[PDB]
Amino acid sequence: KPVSLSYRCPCRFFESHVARANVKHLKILNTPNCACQIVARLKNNNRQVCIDPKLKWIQEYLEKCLNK
Amino acid sequence: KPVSLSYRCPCRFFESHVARANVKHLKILNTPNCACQIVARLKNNNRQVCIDPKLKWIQEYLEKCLNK
Repeated sequence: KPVSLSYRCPCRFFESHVARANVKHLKILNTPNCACQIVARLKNNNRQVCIDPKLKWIQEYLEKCLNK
Repeated sequence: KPVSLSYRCPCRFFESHVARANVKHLKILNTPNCACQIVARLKNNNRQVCIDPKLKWIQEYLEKCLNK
């Protein structure tokens, strides 16, 4: 469900025990008026969870996108 | 379908005419030996395509995740 919506953000609460080693990939949702919505899909036994860009490893994930 | 690869990178060819207004969400694949793999799924009739993190608006998309 890719919900591009404003003010009410798809992720109000975020998963905070997320580990990049467990994250298979990240998903950044498009919200016209919300902060960067980031989803972490975790490997095999876990589910897909929504997390927050406050997470420092998240920023590094995207830092890898930046200038390589 | 995010393929699990390393060193060999999933996206060797990337969609180049991707627009932020057309992207519904971005998906960053976790590669420990590739510097960021980004997928854009475009709105309504469009499909899912892989793009490159070198894209300037992409970097800004993630800048919105950077300290906010």
